[PDB]
Amino acid sequence: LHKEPATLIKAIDGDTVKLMYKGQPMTFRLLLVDTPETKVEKYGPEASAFTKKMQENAKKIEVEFDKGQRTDKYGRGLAYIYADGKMVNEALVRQGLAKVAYVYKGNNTHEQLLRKAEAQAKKEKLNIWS
Repeated sequence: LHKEPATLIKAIDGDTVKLMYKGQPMTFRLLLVDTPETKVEKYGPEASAFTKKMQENAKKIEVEFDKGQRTDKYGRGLAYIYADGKMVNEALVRQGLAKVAYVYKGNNTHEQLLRKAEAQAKKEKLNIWS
């Protein structure tokens, strides 16, 4: 898997963000995470603000596709997003603002990493695990 540059256009929700990738606007859905929905579930606005702040304040945004299918049925890209080297998917789970989702079409390179982060957020009874 390799990282590619992208530019933030607009954060839409805790699990979805619009990015300029290879010159064209595109909607990305964060791989392996399930965040409370804003469109409004409990912690939804917290998750949304977290994702937004983390990406708006970064110097560099990179996208990393996994080895499985790259887009869902709605046309959104399926990827791990990094903000200044830190993976947003992982930060959300670690902070207890998302649960790890079921592996989708072979996209599970970081499932264990995220699983570990979630167990810890759980032990700490953070946010969602409150």
